[PDB]
Amino acid sequence: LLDSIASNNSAKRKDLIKKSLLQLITQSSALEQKWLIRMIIKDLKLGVSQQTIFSVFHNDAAELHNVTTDLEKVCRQLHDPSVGLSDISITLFSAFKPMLAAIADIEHIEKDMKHQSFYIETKLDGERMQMHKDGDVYKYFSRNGYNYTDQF
DNA sequence: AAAACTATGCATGCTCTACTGCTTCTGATCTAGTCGACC
Repeated sequence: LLDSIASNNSAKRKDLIKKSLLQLITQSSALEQKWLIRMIIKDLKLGVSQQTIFSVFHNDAAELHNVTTDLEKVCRQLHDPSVGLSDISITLFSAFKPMLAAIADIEHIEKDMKHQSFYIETKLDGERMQMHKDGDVYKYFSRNGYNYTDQF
């Protein structure tokens, strides 16, 4: 039902969205409808961190989610708790969580660089993107893993 | 010369086809607000 509603919103159709929501309402209880509303809004407020959920799911799941950024692969590969992954590293056509930068104090900057020469670069204002190229197959991914390939 | 039959013009009713006014449906435009994702 959620897939139908999302695709149908993407297709510029509202009568079908109304039908799907009506079916969900008619075939749900008050608590189920409340939870469904929370998932639609994309907030649950469970009080438990996503990192905790991933850790309980498998020993090495946060790293795999960072490298891949797709709940399907993490859920599929990490099924048997005993069986782990030998080596996890960036792979083609799979979004990876970008590496960010933290505030720095000009006074102790040299100390933060272990008293060694460093690189100074200009700050760029705009979107953060990553490009995957294999032959003439191109994929573009945004900061959080959304696919912007259609635009570019 | 008188009576009977028939012709034609007009009255009456009915039915059918333009034209004007009122009400309601549809389309096009504008204005206001909502949702996505990022920073």
